[PDB]
Order: sequence, then structure tokens, then C-alpha cells
Amino acid sequence: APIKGVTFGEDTVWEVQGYKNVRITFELDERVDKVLNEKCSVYTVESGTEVTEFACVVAEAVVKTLQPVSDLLTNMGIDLDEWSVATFYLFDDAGEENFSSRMYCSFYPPDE
Repeated sequence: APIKGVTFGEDTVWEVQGYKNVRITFELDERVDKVLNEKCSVYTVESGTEVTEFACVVAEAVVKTLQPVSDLLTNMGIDLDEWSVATFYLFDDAGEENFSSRMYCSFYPPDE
């Protein structure tokens, strides 16, 4: 119930609270995949936000959340330092840049 500062029972949720709920479950890793999908893949979306704004708030935690043994990732090919400076294209269930209840995390661009 992500309600504003001082507010409660004003009319309904997802209308006044000015927030939402979105999850990520597409593809990123092979060993530490659940670390960013199960450990914490849920995030809140304000009222006025862009699909690109979440690419800086969602990918963030994905870093500190997946920093168990970067020494290995870098040895396999997966860079942890790049994740913080990489592009996060949030896709939908239709194949577009949407931020619905569930948005996929694709590395490749939309089409541009």
C-alpha cells in the first residue's frame, strides 16, 4: 500500500496512492538469475514516469544484489561493472516498451 505521505482511505488504490507494482522475469544470467528475479525483482512505479526511468532504478539494485563473487562473472564473460553502465530496455508481453504489472528486461534495443 504505497500511499502518499499522510493519506488513507480517500477513494481507492492504484488511483490516489500515485504508484504501481511491476516485476521482471525475462533473462539476464544463468547462475545468478533468481538473484535478480526472486531475491528482489519487484519494484514500484510512480504516477508520472518513463520506461527509461526504471532502467536506472531497477538495474541499480540488480548490481548490489548480484555482487557475491564478481571475480567469477568476469571470468565467465559477465561483467558487473557494465551492468551499472548498461542499457535496460523494459519490454512487455506484446513486445513493446511498457511498464505493466510485468515487464521483461531485454538488453537489445526496441527498434530505433
